[PDB]
Amino acid sequence: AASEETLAFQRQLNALIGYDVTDVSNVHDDELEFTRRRLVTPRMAEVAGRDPKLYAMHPWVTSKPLPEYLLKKITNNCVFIVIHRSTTSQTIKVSADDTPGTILQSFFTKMANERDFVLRVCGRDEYLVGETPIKNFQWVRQCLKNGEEIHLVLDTPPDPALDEVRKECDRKFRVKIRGIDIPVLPRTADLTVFVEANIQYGQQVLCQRRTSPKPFTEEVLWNVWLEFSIKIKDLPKGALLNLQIYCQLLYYVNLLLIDHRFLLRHGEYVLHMWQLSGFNADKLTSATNPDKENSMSISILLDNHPIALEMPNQLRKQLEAIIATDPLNPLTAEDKELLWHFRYESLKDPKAYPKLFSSVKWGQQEIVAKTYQLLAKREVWDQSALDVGLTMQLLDCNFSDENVRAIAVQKLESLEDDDVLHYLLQLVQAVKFEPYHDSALARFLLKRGLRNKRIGHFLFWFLRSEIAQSRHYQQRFAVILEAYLRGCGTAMLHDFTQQVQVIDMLQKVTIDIKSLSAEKYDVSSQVISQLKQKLENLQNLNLPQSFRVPYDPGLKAGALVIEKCKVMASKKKPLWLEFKCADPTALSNETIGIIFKHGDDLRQDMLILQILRIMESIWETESLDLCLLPYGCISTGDKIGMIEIVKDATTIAKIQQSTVGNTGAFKDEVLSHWLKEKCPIEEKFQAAVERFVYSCAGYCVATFVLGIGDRHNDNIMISETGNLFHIDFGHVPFVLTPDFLFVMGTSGKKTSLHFQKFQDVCVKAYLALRHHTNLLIILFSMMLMTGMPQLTSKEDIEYIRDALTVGKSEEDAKKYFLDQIEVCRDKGWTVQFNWFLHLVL
Ligand SMILES: Nc1ncnc2c1ncn2[C@@H]1O[C@H](COP(=O)(O)OP(=O)(O)OP(=O)(O)O)[C@@H](O)[C@H]1O
Ligand SMILES: [Lu+3]
Ligand SMILES: [Lu+3]
Ligand SMILES: [Lu+3]
Ligand SMILES: [Lu+3]
Ligand SMILES: [Lu+3]
Ligand SMILES: [Lu+3]
Ligand SMILES: [Lu+3]
Ligand SMILES: [Lu+3]
Ligand SMILES: [Lu+3]
Repeated sequence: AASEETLAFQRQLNALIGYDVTDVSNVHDDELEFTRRRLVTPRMAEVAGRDPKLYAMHPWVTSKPLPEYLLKKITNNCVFIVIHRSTTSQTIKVSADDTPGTILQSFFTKMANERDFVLRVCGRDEYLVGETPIKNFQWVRQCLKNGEEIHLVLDTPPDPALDEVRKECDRKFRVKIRGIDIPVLPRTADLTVFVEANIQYGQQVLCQRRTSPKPFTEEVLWNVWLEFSIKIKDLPKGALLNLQIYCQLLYYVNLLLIDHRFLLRHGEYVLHMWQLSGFNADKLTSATNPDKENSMSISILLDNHPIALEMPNQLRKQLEAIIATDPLNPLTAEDKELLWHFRYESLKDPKAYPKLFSSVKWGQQEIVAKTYQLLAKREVWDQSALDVGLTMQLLDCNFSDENVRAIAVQKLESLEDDDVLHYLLQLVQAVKFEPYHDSALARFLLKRGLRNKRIGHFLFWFLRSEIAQSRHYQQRFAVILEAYLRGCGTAMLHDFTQQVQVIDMLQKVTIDIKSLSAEKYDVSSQVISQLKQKLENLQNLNLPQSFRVPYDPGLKAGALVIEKCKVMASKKKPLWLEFKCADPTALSNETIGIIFKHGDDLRQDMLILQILRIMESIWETESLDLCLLPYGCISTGDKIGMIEIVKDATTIAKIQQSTVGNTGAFKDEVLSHWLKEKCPIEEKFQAAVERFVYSCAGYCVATFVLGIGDRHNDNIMISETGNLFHIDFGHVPFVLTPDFLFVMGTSGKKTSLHFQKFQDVCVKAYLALRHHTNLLIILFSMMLMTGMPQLTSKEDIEYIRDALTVGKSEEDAKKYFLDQIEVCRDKGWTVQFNWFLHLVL
């Protein structure tokens, strides 16, 4: 039995999730339900312990110091803020150390609990509340950087009652391979086929056995016992039995040998397989293919609980040569032995943990034993200061051991909310490397999401993103999302519903509109009146009147402005939508622009954009502001999603087309001429030129390190404020064309004033990233493994190593980047003209 209401609840949950989590149709064990049942406690333990008030106003703060760029603009010890009562308003100087209370307890003495209000950000759902210095608020810091006033408004604190959560042996190992079955055969000359079985741990193969090659029929039997050299008692918790079909790898499937319950896996199994799209997180999944009618299946038998709990010389000082912090530097049998033999000496240094645990022989019970003793005393580690870079490497595909991974997650615990937001996307992707559905990392994410609405809002869209287009991982992520959705609150549950409703309706339009004309780029007037009408059709009584903007939670969107909506003259025929701001206190009339697009895999864009945000914080710790513009983007489904529209900005390519020919030979003057005219007032033009210098640099260094600098002009944009920024990330060192150089004041290839400033920044920016080589290397490799198709592991990943110029000394590095800036100088328009040709051919 089950209370109708409850049943109805779980019904909406699944609607939010985008998948039916109750489904037990696709599970060969009760790990999903078991997990779906185990998270209930940690979730309820979070809801109960959080402060309903601070949770309702989700203050966004940071405990870091104000970088030079920000502090300098405070050479007054204080700062003022315009407070809006009603249509009223008054300025009040305040010191950087004032508390939100000391701000009102003071503001009221100037006019004259009597003070039953709170400070919110005009036209935003952002509150300055709690025992924190106003200088430690994110909003404040951003206003400072963008030299803007801090317009706040007096209003009543939200009611926490809106967030209330609804009511509740010893012999060797062997496996019998019975056979492979598939309904339809792939018309391909008819080849041979054999099954490969691997015992795998942390992406390493411990033992491997094969069957005899037979003709590729539709039912191929073997009934052969494959015996491995490993002994049951030596199978580590978290090992997988990888089953592959070859002839070229065609299909694969995995099965955890030791289950969530610590029991060896016995029984007959019929496992449905994944097909190779043509290394990455997907090949590691324990999920089976749900397409049980069309998929290849393999049948096996398993039949044989256990698991359930002097100071060296120069030699050892060569161990330090190995601990060369090179994440992408493999280890030799010799290297590993050295590391393991001198274990305890290696333990006295955190930066060597990854290398040390990768020298462990996980396939030997007795050794795993000593490892667990080595961890028993985590002094050097527990006392060490957090290093995300080091922590992330311990969460990647190379480590399957729960305790090793648990210490990494232990360090994450130290992260303040603002830091959890910079790495959240990558931590959610790292869940794919966990051997079991329930893990310390799945728990950490659940918790921080339940404790802070901002993180929760994002955890939600990152999880949903994957649930929607990832068969390999959607079950595990749904169970994680459901557990979050049973604790976020009724208010958020409502917000999520309105947002889900809106995108589900807008993408339907996006695609339908795409069919009407996915061939010729001739955007007709009818397709346009068509879009409008469709929008009118929804605007009626279906489309939610208002909703929070998925990539910017504090912004509230209202009615669509049908008059400004259009279909862009782009291959993908993206929709360009504009909405009003639902908030009356909005200190402006500017609309909220959002592009909806079908055709590009926006998950790659989400990953690039977040990396970029991480670089900005790295540069901040060093007091540098490259003016990047990592606009919001959220991947909603397979090749579909939304993009934040950066206001009054244009493509660099379009600029060339307007002045000069839309096909002719690009001109230099073009860009600067466009800027001058865009912002007449000679005082604003100067500043624009200043932005263009730093932003241009920021992107050149950023894109260069990411191996993504060579792109067409059409994928680069500029604001009427001088900000340059790259866009539309689908997948010469970088783009620094004559027109860019021109804006900096440089004809031919000589004179250089602003060019001087340019060079300087690039270097200081480049060498600032090098101080974080290990962090950038695990991020770059995790990105490739979780967001790119079948990659060239370590090969595709060996690029960033050269780009960061590992080993080489700073000065030599400085010169290496300087030469890169030079290769562009000599190339000029050659590359662009070729890209144009390419789009022509
Ligand atoms: N973040 C943004 N801010 C403002 N305008 C944007 C943004 N992203 C894209 N655009 C606009 O959308 C257009 C690019 O759209 P989109 O990226 O969908 O094109 P595409 O056909 O997919 O790309 P390509 O052919 O270069 O691979 C440009 O005309 C640009 O002005
Ligand atoms: Lu169902
Ligand atoms: Lu059961
Ligand atoms: Lu069951
Ligand atoms: Lu059951
Ligand atoms: Lu405007
Ligand atoms: Lu404008
Ligand atoms: Lu405008
Ligand atoms: Lu484009
Ligand atoms: Lu594109």
